[PDB]
Formats: sequence, C-alpha cells, structure tokens
Amino acid sequence: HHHHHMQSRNNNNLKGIDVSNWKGNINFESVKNDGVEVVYIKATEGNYFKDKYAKQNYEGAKEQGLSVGFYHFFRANKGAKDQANFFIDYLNEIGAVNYDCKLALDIETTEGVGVRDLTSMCIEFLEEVKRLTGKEVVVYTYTSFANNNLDSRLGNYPVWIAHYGVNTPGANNIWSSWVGFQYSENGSVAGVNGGCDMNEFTEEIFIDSSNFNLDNATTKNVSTKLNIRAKGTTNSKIIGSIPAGETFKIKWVDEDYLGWYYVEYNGVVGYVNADYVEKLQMATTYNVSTFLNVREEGSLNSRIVDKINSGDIFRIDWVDSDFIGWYRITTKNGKVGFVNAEFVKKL
Repeated sequence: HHHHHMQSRNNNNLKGIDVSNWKGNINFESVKNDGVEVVYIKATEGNYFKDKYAKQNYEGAKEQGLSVGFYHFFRANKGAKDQANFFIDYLNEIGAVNYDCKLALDIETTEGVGVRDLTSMCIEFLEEVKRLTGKEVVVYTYTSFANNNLDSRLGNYPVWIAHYGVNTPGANNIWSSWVGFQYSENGSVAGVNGGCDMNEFTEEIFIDSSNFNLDNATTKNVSTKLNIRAKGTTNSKIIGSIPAGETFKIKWVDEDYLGWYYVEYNGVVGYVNADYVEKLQMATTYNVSTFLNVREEGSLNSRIVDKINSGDIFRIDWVDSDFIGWYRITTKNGKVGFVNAEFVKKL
C-alpha cells in the first residue's frame, strides 16, 4: 500500500561531514582530497559552551576552498533567543563571517520540555538567528525525535535529517523532504580521526540561492537534431541527440575538447559541437533593493506569480510583442512570467 517517504541517497548530492572539538586536530587538505565538499562545524551549545576548535576548523576548511556551515546544539533549559545570540556572537568572535551553508539548529534533546513549548522555543531561536544574520537556517534532528518530541510547525524550515543504517530517512510527520541527510556517524574520512559523521546535502543547503541551474542554451543552424557524443569528436560515439529548437544545459567547456560544449539534455550528459549551440540570455536584477515581481502577463494589474530576489539570476526567453517594456522570463525555479525591463540587467 501507499508509503510516502523522503528522497533516498544520491551520488549526485554534495558529499558533506560535520565535526566538533571531539575530533581535535583535522587535516582539511586531506578532507578536501577525500571528496568532501561541505563541512559543518559545531560552534556552541546552550549559552554555556563554546567549541574551542571552531575557529581552527573554519579557517582550515576555508583554506581548502570547502563550503562551510555552523551548528548550535540547543539546550531547551536555557533561553532560546539568548542562545541564538550566544551562537551568532561566537561566530563573530572567531571571525567566521564567510560561511556558505545555512546556520543549523541541532535539536535532539528535550531537557524535559513539552512538545508544544520545545517546538515553540526552536522557532524562536530560528527566527532570532534570521533576524540577527539576515541569513537563512536549517533544522537538524533525528526522525523518531521529531515524531515524538516536536510538532509539525517546524515543517516550515528545511531539514537536515539524521537516520543511520538506512538509504532513506524514515517516515516523518513534520517534513516530507530534506536538504541534508546524516546517514552515518562512523564514516572513514581522510584527515579526521575515529568515526566521522557523514552527510549528503542538496544545493538548498547553501545560503547563496541566486544561481540559475536550468537550461541555458539552444541549437542553431540545426535543421533536425544536434548530436550528443561521448567525446568532442565525430570519431566519438553518438550517445544522444537534441531535436532542433530544444533547450539544454551547458555544464562547461573541457580542455581536451575546445570547440565543444559539455552538456546535459533529458538525462544524457555529453559533448556537442559549439558551432551549433546558441547561449540563452541570462540576466539579473537592476536597481532592485528587495525583490522583483514576476507577473502572469506584462501589466501592473496582472497577477503576481513569483518574485526575483535582488541578485538572483533568471533567463530572458523573449520579448512578447503584447507587452513591450517587459521581458518574458524563466526563474531559477522553473517558473515563467513577465518582469519590468526597467529592473533588468543582461548578463
């Protein structure tokens, strides 16, 4: 019968780990060369504990070009906003002003607090952190803990779920999807002594969400279809095709194959001859201090269907003649609509 679950692990996800003072000295270059891409570091616990290795780990991780995040171990017996401030004050105290991942609330104990109140406290903490940093947050906890000692109100925040021994986090009555999955506490990672905490993170773990990762190219001078080959060579095997006029995503240009684009179209990843590729027009906001409305059609009385956050990247699809002065676009979230030209900067 029906069994709704969260997504399973996926090699396509970012490889991550999380450390604390318990690990002592860590060789981050080694961690960097072990495939690890993001590192969450413990910063504080309650309003009475500072992880003394946070600065060392933050600087070490950043030196290796790794993405960094910090987590606070919540102690419900202490003030919620008090702890939020304790947490942020310490990050500043150690000069950690360039973390790349959402601030994490590690909630895994109740300290004897009821469900309604414990959930309320977590919310207070989360909002205070957002208020203080203007940055986003993520909730870390274990499946059964959430199902028994917290209520669904925390479902408004993304979750970094912990559940070992499985390829899929278990049934959850608060979240239906995760941005982080801690699947093991006994992993073996170069540069970390003993058993290391292992994680898979989706791109939503990042604070910077301005990127556009949808199709950015289409064909040109192609009468019917554009061949996708295993390598940038007609001597290479055709592993796919792109019908004329369709869009796809250019990943990058490979050195061994200049003059070709490494792309992805409907599941296939290969090389295409650049002479037949036309890049689509990317753009961002201009003179937008907050956000830009995306409307159903190019008019001020038209239903607002989405928003473009200052600095976000979107695609200009075409100019609809019915709405001169506006662009028909596609947002980083796949949504289509119109935006006022006075606020767009082509890239």
